[PDB]
Amino acid sequence: SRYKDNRPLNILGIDISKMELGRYNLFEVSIFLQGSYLNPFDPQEIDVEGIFEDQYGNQYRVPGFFYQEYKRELKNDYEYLVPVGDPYFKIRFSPINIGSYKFFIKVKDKTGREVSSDKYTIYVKESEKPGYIRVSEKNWRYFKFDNGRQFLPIGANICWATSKGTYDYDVWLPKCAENGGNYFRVWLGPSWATFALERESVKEYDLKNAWKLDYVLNLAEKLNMYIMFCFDSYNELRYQKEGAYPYWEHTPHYEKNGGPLKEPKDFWTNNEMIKYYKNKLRYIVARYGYSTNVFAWEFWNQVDIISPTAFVIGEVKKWHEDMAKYLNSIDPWKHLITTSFAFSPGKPEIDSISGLNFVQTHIYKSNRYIDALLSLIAYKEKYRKPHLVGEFGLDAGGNDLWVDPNGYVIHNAIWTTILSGASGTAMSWWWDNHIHPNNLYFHYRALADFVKDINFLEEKFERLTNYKFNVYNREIKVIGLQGKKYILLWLYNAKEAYQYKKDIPNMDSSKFLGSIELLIKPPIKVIYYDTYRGEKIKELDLDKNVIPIIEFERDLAIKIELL
Repeated sequence: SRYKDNRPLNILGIDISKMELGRYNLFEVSIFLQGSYLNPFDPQEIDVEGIFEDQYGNQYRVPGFFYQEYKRELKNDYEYLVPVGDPYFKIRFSPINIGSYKFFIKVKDKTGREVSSDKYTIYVKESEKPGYIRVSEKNWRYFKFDNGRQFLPIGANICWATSKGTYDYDVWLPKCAENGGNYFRVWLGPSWATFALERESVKEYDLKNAWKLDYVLNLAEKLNMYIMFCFDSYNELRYQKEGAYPYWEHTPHYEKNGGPLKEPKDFWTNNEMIKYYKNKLRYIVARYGYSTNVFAWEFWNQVDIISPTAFVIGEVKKWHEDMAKYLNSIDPWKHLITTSFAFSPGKPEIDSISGLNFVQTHIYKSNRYIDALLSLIAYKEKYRKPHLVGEFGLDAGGNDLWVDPNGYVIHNAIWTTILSGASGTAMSWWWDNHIHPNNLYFHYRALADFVKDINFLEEKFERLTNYKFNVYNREIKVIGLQGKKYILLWLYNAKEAYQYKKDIPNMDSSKFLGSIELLIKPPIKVIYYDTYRGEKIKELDLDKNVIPIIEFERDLAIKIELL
């Protein structure tokens, strides 16, 4: 209990960030106090709250959180954080309505004593921010912002940094954002992770790592990127002898390391662990919940491959139901909630829970992965909620980077997923050793420029069917969406799409390869699109349902507009 206090509860100071701000922007209160508490991360020891009310009478109860300021520096190849000042408490709020708000601070400590502040008034003006990310009510396959515009996630996993820490995100995030990226995922466990909150303990949270997460979230805010926060990874509950990057023996949850658990199975039902996990969720909501740049709360990375001694499907299901209910109940902004599985088909008993707002797939497969992605997307339509292919790669032991230095595998997956009805792109691994050094961002820019001007929420898109190729010299296949106004096609050569040795491909718009006839009524306009240069190649008006296919090397995109 390094942060204990033993004085009569009193507020000693309050600082307010701004008195006027824009819709969905951060309003931050700093509270200096003394009191009696052993653990500032435990609301039973000290409970700080901000009570906000808009001019319509809506009220928000925002938990406060313990904070230490740091100043970052680089010591050669590692980030080092110098503490600045004493730690204190903060409230972070975001107004969803414009107009006036009133608020006050309340504090209670373990003695039962309570103190509070006077009431303060702030004023909120309109802003450009679209709001929080929600499931679309118009098409359950997709996400929207509160303002009704679509959110199509385009990005990759960017889950931790090197020892350079936040300085790596300074490099990776602007490059992603300038190439159409609006999404990434970070890990808040296991204890070695850049943003690990449970670093030394499951009862108290790491203020340096939390500060790094603030920094990265603030950078996302500047770049219009949206983050999935993964709270825990399976490694925490996997024994050394089980392999697959196990970490039980080193995790703070284990009794050997000061935690409450004798074995990982007890994580789901141990009363002390559940209490501390709820405190962690409260801390996460308090510190990050204000942010519209939090796309989703993800409980687990690959919960199915915790130790087999610990995976009890009914208990894991009940825990997800109960924690989703708790997290929603305390999150004033009701961010989306999900969880993930290593097994590509997932676990229906958990994926079907109403408290999980969207489902995911992880898949690492080297052979015929285009067909595997299409099959999994078709299958998970049964859930009638969005589907994110949250991890994707070859099954090559991490050698994707030397088998496919040009990123054709990523290329194939992002086109396949977004034109098959997934909520966004397949999310690659290998951000640090492949995507960045091989400069693969151009693949995402080309795809973003092809999709961004169509409202997917309103096209009534369906996986393409009812087509017939007429092609003689080759084996061409298609992944397609058919909508009320647009038909989006991705064509690929089955004999070239899975070979990765050659340089970037061309196309010849003066030469005819074959045709594809579709069940659509002319007249139509056809745009042919180079998926590597991200450029329109040719445009053609037609009064039949027969689309000529121009010569191309590897793959080609076609945008058809019904007139």
